[PDB]
This record gives sequence, structure tokens and C-alpha cells, in this order.
Amino acid sequence: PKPWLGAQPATVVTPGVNVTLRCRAPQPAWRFGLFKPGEIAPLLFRDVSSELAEFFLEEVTPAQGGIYRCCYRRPDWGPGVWSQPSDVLELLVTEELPRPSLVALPGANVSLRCAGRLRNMSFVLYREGVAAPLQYRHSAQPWADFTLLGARAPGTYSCYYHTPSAPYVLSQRSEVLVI
Repeated sequence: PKPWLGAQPATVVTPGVNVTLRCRAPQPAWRFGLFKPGEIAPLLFRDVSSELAEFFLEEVTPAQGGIYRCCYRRPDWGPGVWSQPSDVLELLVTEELPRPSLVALPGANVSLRCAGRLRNMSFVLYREGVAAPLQYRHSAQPWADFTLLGARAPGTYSCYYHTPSAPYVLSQRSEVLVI
């Protein structure tokens, strides 16, 4: 039975902060291991006698990012037997979130989509010549759709997105989309 692996405070963070990775097995275990892609031995492990093991990652750098899985092990199990792995948990430690893309949608009212590669983000649309955000939208899906009404449609637009709470991790600005 696979354990579960979760991150606090978040799964996307700025370098410097502290992260706790928590692996919960569905039954009591002896050893918990955190595994990265391409390495067969666990990167880190804890011998606890619990369903739960916690790995404190201090002042994180991009070395602490990447794909994580957790596996656990009971001592009465055969040599080299671990449990099924948890679903992956990928930790993104970065000062700049990947650039989103602003594209025109099919369709009077024009529709734009600002698409990034992360879920649960806040998206902000700008029109060149205007200093304050033209529009803004929080989305669960990794995109936001903004609508432009008639004679307002023409212009040069760009968007970006950021984490929905402080401290903020900001993406770079999309390339411009001319309408």
C-alpha cells in the first residue's frame, strides 16, 4: 500500500525558505525513504516507529527541488523490499516562475487566455500604455481567460502570474500578443 507525500508551506517556493516534506504510510512502519529520479538509494531517510515521517528541508535551493517519491519499509520485510511508492511530489524552488503564454481564443467580445504551467495561480493582464493591471483573475486550472469588449479589444497585451499568497513567487512576463 502506497504512502502519501505532501509539502508545507507549499509546493512552489522562493529559495531561502524552509520546507517540510511529510510522508504518511497507511500502516505503522520502521523506515521512511525519500527518493529522487535516477538514484536507486534514498536521498534522505528517517527511522521512526510511526505512520508518519517528516523531513525538514532548510533554506531551500534548487538542489532541493525536483521530483520526490516516498517509500516505506517494515523491518520484518525481505532484504530490499520497500512499499509501493507514493504518487510523485515535485517541489519547485525558484525566484522566477516559468513564463506564461498569452494567446487569442476563438470567437462583440474578444477572448484571451493566459496559460502558464502551474495550478492555483493568480493571473494578471496588462495592456501596453496602461500602468495598472488591466484585469486579474485567480484560477485553479493553470490559465485565466480575460474578455475584451468591442472597441477596447485593439492593443498590445501581456500577462504574468504569481502564487496566490505571500511571500509571492512571480513569473516573468509573457511575450506580447497584438490584437
